[PDB]
Amino acid sequence: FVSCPGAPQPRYQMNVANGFRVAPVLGGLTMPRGITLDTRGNLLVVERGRGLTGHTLDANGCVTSSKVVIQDTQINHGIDVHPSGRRIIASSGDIAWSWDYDPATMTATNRRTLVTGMNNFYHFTRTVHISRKYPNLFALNVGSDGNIDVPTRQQNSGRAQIRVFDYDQLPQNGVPFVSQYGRVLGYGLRNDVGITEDRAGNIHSIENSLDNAYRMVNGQRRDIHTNNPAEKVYNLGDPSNPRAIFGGYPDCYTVWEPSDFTDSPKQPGDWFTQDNSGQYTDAWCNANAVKPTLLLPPHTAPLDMKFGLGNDTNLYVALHGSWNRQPPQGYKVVVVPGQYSASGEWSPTAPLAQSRTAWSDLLTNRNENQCSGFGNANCFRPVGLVWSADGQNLYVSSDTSGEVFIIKR
Ligand SMILES: *[C@@H]1O[C@H](CO)[C@@H](O)[C@H](O)[C@H]1NC(C)=O
Ligand SMILES: [Ca+2]
Repeated sequence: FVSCPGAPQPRYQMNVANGFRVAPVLGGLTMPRGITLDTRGNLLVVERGRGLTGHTLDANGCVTSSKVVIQDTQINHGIDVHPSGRRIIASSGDIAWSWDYDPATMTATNRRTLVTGMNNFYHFTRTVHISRKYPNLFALNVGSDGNIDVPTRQQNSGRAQIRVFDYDQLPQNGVPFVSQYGRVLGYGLRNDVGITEDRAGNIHSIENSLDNAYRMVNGQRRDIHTNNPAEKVYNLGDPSNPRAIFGGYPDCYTVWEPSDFTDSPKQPGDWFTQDNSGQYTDAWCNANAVKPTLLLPPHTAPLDMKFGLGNDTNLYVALHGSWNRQPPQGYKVVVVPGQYSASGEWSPTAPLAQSRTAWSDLLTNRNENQCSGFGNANCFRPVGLVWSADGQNLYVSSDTSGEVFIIKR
């Protein structure tokens, strides 16, 4: 394999790990965000500002036709297909809806309002993940309204958190996100756009963390934002038994670079607070917040993640790239090694404190330090991931370049 019929050349140089090939399958798209495959293996793409588009594939995974499945200018990121193949869920910043779906024609009908009231203008994506282990359940993310959204200390804020809803008991008129119907799976999660599940059905989420981090040292604010805090994954466990795991936001953050803490011995993965004073101290965080399972580099902006299939026991993560770092970093897809327990729970191979060097590049730009999150990007910016059912093809969207790629084994 070299390329797909009729497909454009890539907008930017693209490097993929030895053993794989990459090529565009689509270009000229409108802000492609979340992507998935339906039960016929068709590609569905949220083109933010246009709607959900559907694309039939050939034997090589290349596109043979394109249509508009949902004509809607508000759906902005989230998409998932129910395991039955006959229902889809997609969301605006404010509302999650379902549609009846016919994969034979890629046709969505009978829009139904599920969950309401979620809008904010700061973190406005509403990731959807339908549980495969419990197909009546679905999770929705609402990120913080601001860098440091103090009300998110409370679950009932409705932000920086993931709730799980029982579709099969959901009122047909739909319900507010903050309601008894939305069981809090995790809160204190600043912006957890990527959500997936392991073979045991545990929900794993990944986070975009704090901007412009500082640390108070001797009553003076020390800028530590270049290399802190870490981006990070949480294992939120069983969505049929939600218990409101607290991830530490808006007070507690995760160390990436210990050297920045000149008066406090830290290791990667430890908690820190910016002021380390009052109630919400480093020690308070250790007693009251649950640690992540793995780290990724500051500001790299994970937006999706997916486990490998078949023989592959890795985690794959789309890093959209930074804006709040110089030089910039991310703008890639990475691989995190892991393993499954006897009952199917995924964990990383590296200990948390050793995880800074555990991950590897899969798909990269020419030079991440030449990319930018301000002005022209000069780079593709990964958003969404999905594996083909055979585990042989990994699709990757890039919103700002209008592209979807195929990575082929
Ligand atoms: C998975 O199997 C393929 C052959 O089908 C092989 O080439 C590859 O080494 C295997 N990978 C792992 C991680 O065992
Ligand atoms: Ca950030």
